Amino acid sequence: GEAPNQALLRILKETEFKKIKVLGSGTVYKGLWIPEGEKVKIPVAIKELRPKANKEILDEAYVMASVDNPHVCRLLGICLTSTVQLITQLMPFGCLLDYVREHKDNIGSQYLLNWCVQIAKGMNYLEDRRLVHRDLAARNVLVKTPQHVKITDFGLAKLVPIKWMALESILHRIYTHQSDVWSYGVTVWELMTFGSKPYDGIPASEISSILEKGERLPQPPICTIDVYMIMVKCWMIDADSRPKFRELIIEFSKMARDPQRYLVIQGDDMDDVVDADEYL
Ligand SMILES: CC(C)(C)Cn1c(N)nc2ccc(-c3[nH]c(C(C)(C)C)nc3-c3ccc(F)cc3)nc21
Repeated sequence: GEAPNQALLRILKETEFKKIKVLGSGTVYKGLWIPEGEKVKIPVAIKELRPKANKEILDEAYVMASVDNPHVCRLLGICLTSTVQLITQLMPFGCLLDYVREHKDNIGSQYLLNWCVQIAKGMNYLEDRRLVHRDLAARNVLVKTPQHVKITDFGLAKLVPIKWMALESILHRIYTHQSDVWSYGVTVWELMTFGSKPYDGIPASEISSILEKGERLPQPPICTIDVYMIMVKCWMIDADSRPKFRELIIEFSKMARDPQRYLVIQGDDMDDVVDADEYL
């Protein structure tokens, strides 16, 4: 009744790509990928490890290779040199959490609402593929262009960050697609607050209890009650009361159609290069 995962895992020669710049510390690189004998150049992020966490990175690669959706990060390949190197599409504008901090005084309602739509789209795809993220958060969304974000970090993904977790996750390490909706709510509240830290200062030992008291994250200043309503439904203790990712797509799309009705915001060589999203 479960279908066979016929995703392909592509092994790359170290020959086939070049590092260019360090993006962070294993270690991730901006780099270019020339497929073998194809006359295309593909901007990539390359993660070469530096151990028995070799099991952890293969799980990520397994997951990343089995997804294909415009709002989830796909594996381009792996390279089994003396360390494991994973190759994936370069997300030029970094991670949405940093981006919303760096650009807050020029992010408008249309962008925020569209990010909410794209993230719900990605998350709904993971649901389709009977996949649970378990670590949805603003830090784990990357920005290809400002008009185009993708869900990432598939370490935790299955077929810790207490301040992002459904209550049933905090209590009984339970995890659903509805557990992910709760984290979707926190993520939106991150965006809606231009990168504020949830429950700032509250020690995470208390988080489980305050939520039992019925407390939740406050309504961000830019948020109409319509938007905040939606965030609050993602945080029902009754997980079947929370909204479905397909419904969040619909709701935020409705609003994206008239964004200023729903968010009130003061002031509304490189020759053969092909973007990964066009390399099939
Ligand atoms: C993080 C950044 C936004 C500042 C840099 N960055 C940009 N700009 N695009 C990116 C795309 C991917 C990654 C990336 N991050 C990680 C950590 C978080 C495990 C360290 N692993 C990978 C990676 C996963 C699979 C793979 F095949 C190749 C790389 N980083 C990217």
